[PDB]
Amino acid sequence: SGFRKMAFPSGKVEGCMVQVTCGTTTLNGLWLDDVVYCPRHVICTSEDMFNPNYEDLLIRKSNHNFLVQAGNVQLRVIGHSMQNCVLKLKVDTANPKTPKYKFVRIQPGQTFSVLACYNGSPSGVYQCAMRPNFTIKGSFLNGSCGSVGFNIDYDCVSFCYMHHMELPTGVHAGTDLEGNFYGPFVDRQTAQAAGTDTTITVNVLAWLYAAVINGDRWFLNRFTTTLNDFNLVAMKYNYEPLTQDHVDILGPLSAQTGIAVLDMCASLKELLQNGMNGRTILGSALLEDEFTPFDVVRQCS
Amino acid sequence: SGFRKMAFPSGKVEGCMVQVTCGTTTLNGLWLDDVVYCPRHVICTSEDMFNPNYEDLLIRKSNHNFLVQAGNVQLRVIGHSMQNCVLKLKVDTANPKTPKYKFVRIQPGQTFSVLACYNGSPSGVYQCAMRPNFTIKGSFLNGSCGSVGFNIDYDCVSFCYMHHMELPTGVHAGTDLEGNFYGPFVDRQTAQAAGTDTTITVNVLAWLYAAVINGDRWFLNRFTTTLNDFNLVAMKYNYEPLTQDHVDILGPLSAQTGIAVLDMCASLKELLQNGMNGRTILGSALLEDEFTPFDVVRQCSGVIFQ
Repeated sequence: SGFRKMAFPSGKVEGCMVQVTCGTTTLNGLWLDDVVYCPRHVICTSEDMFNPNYEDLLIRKSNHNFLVQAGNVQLRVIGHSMQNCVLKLKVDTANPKTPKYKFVRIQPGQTFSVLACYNGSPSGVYQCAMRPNFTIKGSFLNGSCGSVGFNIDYDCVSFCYMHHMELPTGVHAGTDLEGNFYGPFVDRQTAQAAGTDTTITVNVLAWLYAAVINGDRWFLNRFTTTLNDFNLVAMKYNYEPLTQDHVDILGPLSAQTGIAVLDMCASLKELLQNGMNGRTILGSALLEDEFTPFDVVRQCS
Repeated sequence: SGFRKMAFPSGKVEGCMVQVTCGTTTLNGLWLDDVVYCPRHVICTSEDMFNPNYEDLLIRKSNHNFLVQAGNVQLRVIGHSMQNCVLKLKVDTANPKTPKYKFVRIQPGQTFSVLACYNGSPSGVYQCAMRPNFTIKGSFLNGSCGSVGFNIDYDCVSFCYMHHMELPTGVHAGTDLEGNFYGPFVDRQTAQAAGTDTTITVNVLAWLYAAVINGDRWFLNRFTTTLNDFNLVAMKYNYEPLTQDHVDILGPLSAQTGIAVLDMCASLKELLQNGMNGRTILGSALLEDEFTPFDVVRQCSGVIFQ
């Protein structure tokens, strides 16, 4: 029993965190085999941050300019290649603590753990959700650039995110492990607009199934609705339209509780129109959407 | 920028997690040096749990009856003892991944990170707080007994909690790493219940300091209430009694935000009576009491303009 926001054990990822130093700019790096992945703006100083020419800034840099440090040991760079917004640095040692990794790009609505690092040392770990506008409700202080987002499938660490820049609107922009940014963001410290943040419909429906499993069920009603009728209300409260693919994902959650997918939608519809009237679901008065259907299965099986 | 509930990196604790099997029972063990610590009920059957006599039951058990697995590798048991509700199993190999450690007994209200484990394998990590009634609102299932709670004091892992059982309300109870339970609980299959839970005062205060730092300040007001005046309102809405030493802990946050400790209490008093009216603080309709001032300082950093 109990429903908690849970991060994946960060241990495997911890053995990959190094401190990358280029002149005055120092950030975090991901040491996988003999390659150190870090945001390309490590070559840039507090000067270039407004409008930097990355392709021209790399020209005035050599292997001796980069100072990769694996804790106490000072690794030596033997090659530099800038792919998209990430800088790949080849080193002498092919990391002994390398886990069975893979690089994937997470879709909006999906979740991952973030291991926050400061000066190459892991600080903490928390669970994040990629918002539909491609932003993350995170916590990044000065020196967290290079921190990675990941998922764990038994022994395989799937890397999906790397922190690059702090959004002025409080939010946080970053790239996948191949250097491609999420959303309409670039690695320049300029006024960037995040956009409109819609509530993930399928993640709230998955969270409602977890409340039923935990005994909390004061929100259950006799009403029932169809896909087209429920979607009308979704476009009024900033919610995503539920497709047939979303219903197929909510399979094991519907079979475990017993409540049908179309019947649960009516319980959600009444809580948005009327409200919660001071009562709480799973220890919270707000509809939580940072929990994918796979996150609910992982914790209730 | 930003403010999230954050667990400690669990890496150093994952290297100590083992699977402990005694007869039919399987739970988690904490392998520190050449000793494995686990809940002593692993030696009981479901039948023994109705009225266990752990001393006599441990007399009938020997080293061969304890299968300790460090993943797929097996550790030979060369000794067994009992210290309160924890079973200590001596093994033929010291753990190479043993970090700097100490056993501490946290007070209620304090926080720690939990590494939930199933059959010796870590599944996830979350940030917990010891509730006033000595229970924790965690997320444990069958196979989680022996999952540990900890804090990381820069290089030293302070182990403070071991999971033993779950109560009828879905809340969890456990011991410290010395075997002493937290609360009036016992490792016995009998009727037990958590009791009356209250809201942590010093923790809700610190959370309001963190919201001011992160922009949110619509809940602030020109009111100013005294130490004993606020304590009268606190016992009405189920809150902890605020002491002078509790206010001294809120010192760096008061000096950083420039909001006196009694001024934040006055703003909190209005939030208890009037409410939030739908408007949220840090994206939360309820007041959060799982963040101690120490966790807020650690995340918000801050500068005191002396």
